[PDB]
Amino acid sequence: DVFMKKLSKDK
Repeated sequence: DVFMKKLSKDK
């Protein structure tokens, strides 16, 4: 998963 994906995952 991309950074933008992880960004949503971290939320």
